[PDB]
Amino acid sequence: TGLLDGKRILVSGIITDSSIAFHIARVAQEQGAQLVLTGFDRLRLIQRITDRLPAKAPLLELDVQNEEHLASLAGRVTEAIGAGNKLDGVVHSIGFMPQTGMGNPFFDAPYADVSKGIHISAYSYASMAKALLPIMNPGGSIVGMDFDPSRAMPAYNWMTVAKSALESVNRFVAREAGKYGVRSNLVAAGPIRTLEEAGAQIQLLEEGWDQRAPIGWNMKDATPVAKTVCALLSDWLPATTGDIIYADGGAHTQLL
Amino acid sequence: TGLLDGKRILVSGIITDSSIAFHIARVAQEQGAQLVLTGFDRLRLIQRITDRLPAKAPLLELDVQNEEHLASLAGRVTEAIGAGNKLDGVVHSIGFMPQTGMGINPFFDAPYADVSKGIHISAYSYASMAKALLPIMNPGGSIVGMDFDPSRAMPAYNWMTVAKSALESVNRFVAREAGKYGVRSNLVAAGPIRTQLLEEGWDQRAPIGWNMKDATPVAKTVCALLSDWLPATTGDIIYADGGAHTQLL
Amino acid sequence: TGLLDGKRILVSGIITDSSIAFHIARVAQEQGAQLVLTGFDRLRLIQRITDRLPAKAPLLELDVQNEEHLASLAGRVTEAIGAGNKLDGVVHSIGFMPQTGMGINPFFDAPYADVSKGIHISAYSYASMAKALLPIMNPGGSIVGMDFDPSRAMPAYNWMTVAKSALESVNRFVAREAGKYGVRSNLVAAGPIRTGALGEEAGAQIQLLEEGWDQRAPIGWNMKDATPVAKTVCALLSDWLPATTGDIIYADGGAHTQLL
Amino acid sequence: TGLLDGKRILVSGIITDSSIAFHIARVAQEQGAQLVLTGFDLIQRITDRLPAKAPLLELDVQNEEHLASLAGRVTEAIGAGNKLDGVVHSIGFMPQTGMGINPFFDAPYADVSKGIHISAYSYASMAKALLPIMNPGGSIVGMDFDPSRAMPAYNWMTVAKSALESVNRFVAREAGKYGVRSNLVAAGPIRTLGALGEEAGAQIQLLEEGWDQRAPIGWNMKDATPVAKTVCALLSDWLPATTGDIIYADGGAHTQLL
Ligand SMILES: NC(=O)c1ccc[n+]([C@@H]2O[C@H](COP(=O)([O-])OP(=O)(O)OC[C@H]3O[C@@H](n4cnc5c(N)ncnc54)[C@H](O)[C@@H]3O)[C@@H](O)[C@H]2O)c1
Ligand SMILES: NC(=O)c1ccc[n+]([C@@H]2O[C@H](COP(=O)([O-])OP(=O)(O)OC[C@H]3O[C@@H](n4cnc5c(N)ncnc54)[C@H](O)[C@@H]3O)[C@@H](O)[C@H]2O)c1
Ligand SMILES: NC(=O)c1ccc[n+]([C@@H]2O[C@H](COP(=O)([O-])OP(=O)(O)OC[C@H]3O[C@@H](n4cnc5c(N)ncnc54)[C@H](O)[C@@H]3O)[C@@H](O)[C@H]2O)c1
Ligand SMILES: NC(=O)c1ccc[n+]([C@@H]2O[C@H](COP(=O)([O-])OP(=O)(O)OC[C@H]3O[C@@H](n4cnc5c(N)ncnc54)[C@H](O)[C@@H]3O)[C@@H](O)[C@H]2O)c1
Ligand SMILES: CC(=O)/N=c1/[nH]c2ccccc2s1
Ligand SMILES: CC(=O)/N=c1/[nH]c2ccccc2s1
Ligand SMILES: CC(=O)/N=c1/[nH]c2ccccc2s1
Ligand SMILES: CC(=O)/N=c1/[nH]c2ccccc2s1
Repeated sequence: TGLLDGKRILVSGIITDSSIAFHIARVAQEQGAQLVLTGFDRLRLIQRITDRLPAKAPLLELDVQNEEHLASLAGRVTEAIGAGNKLDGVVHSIGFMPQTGMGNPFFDAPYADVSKGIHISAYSYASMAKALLPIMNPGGSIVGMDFDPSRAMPAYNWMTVAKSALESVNRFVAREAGKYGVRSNLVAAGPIRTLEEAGAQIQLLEEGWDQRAPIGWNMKDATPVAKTVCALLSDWLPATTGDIIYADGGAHTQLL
Repeated sequence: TGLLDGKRILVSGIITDSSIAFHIARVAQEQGAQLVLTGFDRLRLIQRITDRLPAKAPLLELDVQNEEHLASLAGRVTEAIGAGNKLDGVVHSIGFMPQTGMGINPFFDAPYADVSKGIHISAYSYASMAKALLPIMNPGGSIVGMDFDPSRAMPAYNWMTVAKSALESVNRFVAREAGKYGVRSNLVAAGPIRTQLLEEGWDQRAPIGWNMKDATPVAKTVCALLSDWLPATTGDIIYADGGAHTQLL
Repeated sequence: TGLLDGKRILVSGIITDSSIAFHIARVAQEQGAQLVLTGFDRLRLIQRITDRLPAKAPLLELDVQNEEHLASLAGRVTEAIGAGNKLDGVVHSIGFMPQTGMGINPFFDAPYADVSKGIHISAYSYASMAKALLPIMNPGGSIVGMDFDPSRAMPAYNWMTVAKSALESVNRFVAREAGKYGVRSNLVAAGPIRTGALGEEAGAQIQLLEEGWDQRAPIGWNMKDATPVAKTVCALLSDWLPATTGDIIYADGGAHTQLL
Repeated sequence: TGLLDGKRILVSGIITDSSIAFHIARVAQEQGAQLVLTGFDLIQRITDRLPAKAPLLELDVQNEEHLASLAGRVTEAIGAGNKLDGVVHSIGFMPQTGMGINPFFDAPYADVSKGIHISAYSYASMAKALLPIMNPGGSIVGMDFDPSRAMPAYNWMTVAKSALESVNRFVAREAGKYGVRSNLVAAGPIRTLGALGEEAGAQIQLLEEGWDQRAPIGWNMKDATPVAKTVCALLSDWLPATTGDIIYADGGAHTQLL
């Protein structure tokens, strides 16, 4: 008798057992969900990782920059879950920014690199919704992973810019998803350890988080973020869409 | 299994069966919560409303402007739930602004005495209730208040909107205090509920629609925050408004 | 040849020559404005202070909790600036919270009577002053209030933060009313301005809060100096921000736009 | 004795005399500024209508060579030994696939990427090129329209503005090292130069009429001067402690729900 009993949910973005999506998938299965997983590039390695999840689930290839993968996705999912069945949830846990746009001077990042990062990190949220909405049930939920980009910070640079774009994309996706009786929301997480001046500033930034968070923040524990995503995939936030839920220990609500 | 199974939760704010608190109480009981209810002024009237709930629940008097009521509250709750038990949740569903501060009356014509009463009941009392109840709350617990988005001005709601702006600020400070107990504090910002142009704009703006006759989605959202499923959220606002606030038109 | 040449502007909130309002008044006068000043309670002291401004200006008594002061204000201003003349600007630089609601006292230990007084003076009075003065303001005019960013909680500032959240909301409603007169209403959110007394623990918290500002501000923040804030207020009083109302302008070195 | 007296200011984004940049340039010259203009497309014919002569430099923000040579070309135009006190970014672009009647989901990424390059990334590109020739106390200003909420039609241009707002906050960090401010002006809709059809035309007219209705001081979409003046305020010394920020020149519309 789980929070997600009988729900069919697609989860993208597992690459390691530290991946936020791995914990999302773990909690979702513990709560009764039937999953379809998608992975990028390193499929044999990803299969080895997903073997560590509590239940078996099909793994499909999805490169969000690959138009052919996106064109075939719905059919591939339907084959996996069975004709006449549809998805109740979709989790987007995908991000990438080349090193030039992260860690290197903000100004030295070439647009080619920034563009690739925006494609994967922001545009693909719309891509995946476009592909999947036709196979989603009413009452369904699309959830994307965010971090709060309302203020600039050292190091994350163009990735922050990409999250700013993602939040805007989410609001437009919500308009489209509404036509299908589907919600679209983002979870804005605090820092999670999922793997020199960049490192020093990130350190201060991460140390700041636990001190600002009124309930604390454990950057080694993805479970609170995973549980938040499962809340959004459930029937218990039925009037929330186009929105951002902060799973960050309350840090963004506190100056110090 | 219920979402709130075994949880002891205090719910304020029931005055009618259209009250948002009534629907919160109903859904919470359906999900296995054991409730303590608080009401203001018309306690016999409120008792008859609470008879409509699926399960029996003790009713305690609480006028949030009454310091003696606040002083005795934890002790009266402990009597209601049993010595050695604590609360897992507190729901603040309390608000009031005199007619001089809402409606047809010009914004400028509300006397400060009326505004101050409104702010006392609608904003400061979120802090008062947390002060009274945190000493009898369990770690992992949750305080939830009812809000509406006050980030932009609108016709009519005038000083009540100002009171909600205050309440949002108050919630952020309550989160700091509640955190010391391992307790979360959050507000649910609801769309309009019948408990007109402004109101019908809502369903138009909301990507998933908005039914102002239906409090259940708001009640479910409150229960989500009372549950263990949003453990990293505090000092925050969850919008149960059909997404209306994310859309311009 | 000043930014505010010919403008008649009322400036409230001077108590010392470190008051933000003192610097607003100074800059405004340097820029050709003709001022009327309002002061609370210690008018003799305030007269000695306003003797240090670049020009002589009339001083009117205004306790914003005194309804009779508010009822008579427009009349008294009109006497000060001449029959047939109206104001082009109004500066609200008034705030107050008792020590029970701001400082070392725990957030939960502020009684409502104290919080209510603070909200009266710090937030409600922005509406009060707008109500009293809009009938004697020219089209194109400007009402500016002082704010600090209350969107996140912080140590010490406690109920004054709550009062500022209320003020920001009040400002948006004042903008609706002021618009009828062709008048703008805006707030300037300033960084902290110096205008062991709280002990070492709270003293340390506040110093870290203050120093964090200068570190976050991309252009730095000088907490000794109200001039940049005074200039920002004068920008809002001028004709150069003519399509901005109900709004907040941050004069904080950009601190609020940066996380670390 | 003007607001920008003696200031040397680069203004990009003039294509017609209804361009917001044309109005910014006009007001800036009226206020005593010495301009250098940049354009990319007959533009000299348009810039000839400004009240004073200004050198006009080619700058395609997608062209890396134009960016790499920009500072040197500006220095030659303003004279060795002189630096810029201001820079205005008034540049935006989104293909019709990403903005207008085309469904949100039907914009290919190549089109969206081009739009984000020109509309968002180029704010950083220009700052990079020009900061080394800016005076302390200088000001960089870019044009925005409030993207905090989704709206019909504007679609991926809204996304590009959301990205621009984030870029501005990062440019502020870099610019501060030079004692330079970086801010955006978020304008309400301006009637620059039934093309979209009956249905989407009516949606847009509702979107525009609601703006004047929400604005407590009203909103005249035919008049860019209030926006031009706001830009000049930011270029002036009168907002010396504002950076990484957004100033709304929208009649107050964004502060009101109805
Ligand atoms: N770790 C954090 O601190 C943190 C905080 C907030 C938000 N997030 C967000 O959570 C999400 C997951 O990050 P994570 O921390 O688990 O890192 P991760 O590296 O485990 O996951 C990122 C995933 O993106 C996938 N990906 C990259 N390019 C792709 C492509 N072209 N097609 C399909 N998939 C692609 C990767 O394969 C990987 O599985 C990201 O959106 C990230 O920005 C992370
Ligand atoms: N109805 C809506 O459209 C709507 C939308 C968003 C938020 N809210 C909020 O939800 C909450 C509940 O409102 P509702 O719409 O259910 O209306 P309601 O009238 O049913 O509830 C208001 C409650 O506040 C209580 N109250 C008033 N003064 C009190 C005092 N001194 N001490 C203790 N309790 C007192 C009343 O007795 C009543 O039970 C309020 O905060 C309201 O602002 C309502
Ligand atoms: N100092 C800062 O760091 C800072 C930062 C941001 C905003 N502000 C705001 O700027 C404004 C001015 O504060 P300040 O720092 O110049 O302090 P201040 O003490 O110099 O000025 C506050 C003024 O409020 C007046 N006042 C108090 N009660 C009053 C009443 N009943 N009627 C009329 N006037 C009354 C006082 O007499 C005083 O002149 C306040 O709103 C304050 O919150 C200050
Ligand atoms: N309603 C409005 O018109 C409105 C409202 C708010 C903000 N804005 C913003 O104001 C700015 C100016 O827009 P406008 O309405 O004056 O339109 P406009 O078409 O006159 O100006 C757009 C400019 O961008 C320039 N441009 C396009 N691609 C370029 C490239 N590769 N390199 C260099 N320049 C390039 C064009 O030449 C043109 O001068 C834009 O950023 C726009 O988004 C416009
Ligand atoms: C060069 C590189 O690995 N860049 C990354 N960018 C992101 C962004 C989000 C999550 C993981 C990653 S890994
Ligand atoms: C005069 C009056 O009934 N005022 C109210 N104010 C509120 C505020 C919130 C909920 C119910 C109410 S009833
Ligand atoms: C007890 C006390 O002096 N409180 C204050 N509160 C404020 C608030 C704003 C400006 C000055 C002050 S002095
Ligand atoms: C005309 C067109 O296809 N695209 C444009 N996009 C923008 C965006 C901003 C300003 C002008 C324009 S013209």
